[PDB]
Amino acid sequence: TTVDFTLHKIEQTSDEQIQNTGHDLGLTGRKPVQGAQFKIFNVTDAFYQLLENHDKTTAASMISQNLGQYVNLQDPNAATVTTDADGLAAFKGLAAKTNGRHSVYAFHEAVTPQPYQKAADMIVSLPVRQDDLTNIHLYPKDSLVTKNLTEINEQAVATKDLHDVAVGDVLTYQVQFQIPHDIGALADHSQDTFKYNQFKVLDYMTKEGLTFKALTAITVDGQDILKALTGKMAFMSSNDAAWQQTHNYPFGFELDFLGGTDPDAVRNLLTQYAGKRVTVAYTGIVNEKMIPDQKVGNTAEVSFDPDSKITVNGPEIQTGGIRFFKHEAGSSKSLANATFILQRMNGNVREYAVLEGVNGMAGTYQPTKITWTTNQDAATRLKTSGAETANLTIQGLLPGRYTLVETAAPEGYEILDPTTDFEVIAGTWGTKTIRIANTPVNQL
Repeated sequence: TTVDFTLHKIEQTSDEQIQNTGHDLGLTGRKPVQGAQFKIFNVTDAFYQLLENHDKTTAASMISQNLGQYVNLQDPNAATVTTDADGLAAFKGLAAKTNGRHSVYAFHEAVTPQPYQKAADMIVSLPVRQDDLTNIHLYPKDSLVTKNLTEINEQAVATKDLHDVAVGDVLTYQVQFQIPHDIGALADHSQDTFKYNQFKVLDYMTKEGLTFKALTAITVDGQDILKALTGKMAFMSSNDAAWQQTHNYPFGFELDFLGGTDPDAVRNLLTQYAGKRVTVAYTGIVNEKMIPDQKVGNTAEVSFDPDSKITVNGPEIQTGGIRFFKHEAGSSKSLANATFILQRMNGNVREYAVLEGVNGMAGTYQPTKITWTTNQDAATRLKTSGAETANLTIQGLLPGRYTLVETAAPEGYEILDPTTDFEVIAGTWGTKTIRIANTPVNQL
């Protein structure tokens, strides 16, 4: 006689150990995972062979840690099923007994969909007994790899796929993933070498806009393991010289836990938290190369060998800007050296823009940071160039309502419109280049 195994693949986003009873748990309200491919293997002979020297929990553990040691995972006759849209996948008609013993079956996730890490290789030793079960329901868990932007200037923010930023903003990002359940295991059929020799986390942006600041924390099970790890693991950022040697990305970092000077101490630490969720957090600074009309996302790649990776995309960021064309009234003649300050309202209070890193700039202003002051004489005096289509541009601005205040006309002219109210449109240069006239004075 036989038994069926019904798998219900589900998403894991946290630490948990749901003891599989064997029963159907109805509608659990968990998110299913589609496209997971499972193989099944009869490990009965192998299990009872081990059961001579080790107890059942230990024997089961040994096969779980090193399943490829006990079965040929590459077998073409090994029954295979892929999980449907409801997470469902069934192996049917498996022998309930094998060479006179109650059968023991192993399950291996051969193909894990993006962006998930595999369910641990599970084993089921029969029977599962009724007060036996013919259909045994299992609930294998795929750990979702995530990347989120969590804070801006050390303040929490709503999780969005698109954020509006200002130059000088410090962005906190978090990449989350699972330490493998078999991280500490040795390689299949090798008593001296290890199973994992690479635990690489590669975060990068293809477009300019961020400067790497710091690796802020590495958390697991509410423990900051960054201190214990540091020096013993490989790490580099785009601020380092040897970044450019392997990658040509503007921004990023590559963190290998097992690529450092002391992989074995690291592996030992990781083994204490095997199966648990690690948060790697880091800060970046929005810089003068962050331009409008340009969404800029990052990508994180978790990999345990050269030939595969779990890839995930973080949110995009964008910044605002504005163009003005200061001209002679009644013509397209561009007027250099007209003077403005930038104003916004904060409640019913005028604040004025102070720009950092803009000595030497006239016409195009691309600051490293913008702060705001109620002292109007401290405001950065912006000057126009003689350029043809627009002779005053500002970028790195949050969207919203501003006023360009003309504080001095260019020589030979008088101010026509002192205040010029305008709007920064999120992520763009704005609807149009705003024209500002100055009237010439017939000097004698």
